[PDB]
Amino acid sequence: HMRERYELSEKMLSACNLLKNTINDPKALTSKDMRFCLNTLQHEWFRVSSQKSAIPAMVGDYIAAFEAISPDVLRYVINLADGNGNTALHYSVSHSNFEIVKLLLDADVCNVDHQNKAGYTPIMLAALAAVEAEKDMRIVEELFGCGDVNAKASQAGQTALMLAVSHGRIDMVKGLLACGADVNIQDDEGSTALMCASEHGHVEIVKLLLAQPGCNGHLEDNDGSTALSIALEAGHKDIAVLLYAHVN
Repeated sequence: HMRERYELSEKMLSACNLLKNTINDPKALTSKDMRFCLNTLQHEWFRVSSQKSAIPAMVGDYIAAFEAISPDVLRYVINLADGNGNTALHYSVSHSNFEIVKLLLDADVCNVDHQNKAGYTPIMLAALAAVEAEKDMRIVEELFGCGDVNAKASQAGQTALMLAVSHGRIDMVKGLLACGADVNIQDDEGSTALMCASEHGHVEIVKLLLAQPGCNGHLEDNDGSTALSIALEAGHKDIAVLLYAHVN
């Protein structure tokens, strides 16, 4: 015999059925008694979906049960943000639970561009998540193609590309670039990805960024320095030489 479905609790079921009849009534949603219902939804949803040991089969059975109740209900519950502004997407990306990440994307209702209170999008978090297999990297690529890869974080104005380059992650950089990441975006300090790669001596990353059409190696940070300036100050000569040739 094959596996057994995970069912919604009777409490969760009526919480969802109540939301179904109420979702399109702003006097009801914003009422105090309705918050008791929304808290129940939120509590059990994050329980099953946003823990390191969240079971993908359980998240899949929950997703499908929400759909069957209503697509409005599915949309509402998937996009719940906790007190930190974190959705299930944020959490399952950051915990490297990529099977769950795919289940969420396949529902086609996620707001992939929502930034938590710390200022980070799911794409940004993906650039920092561990990826141990090619199948997981494909799921991360699919996430990049769903949302805005060029969004700027609240902290320091950093993009996903800058975070990837900052930890020397060639795999992420290639994926981001393939999904139309803009290499010329500057952070609050005026720095680009190319300048970051140039400071840390990531030669291969520098080549990947210089190869992108429209790469502007003449840009300066707020101290007036270029990528070339920065490479030379850090003692990375081979990069400095590359930078000179491809800007001139």
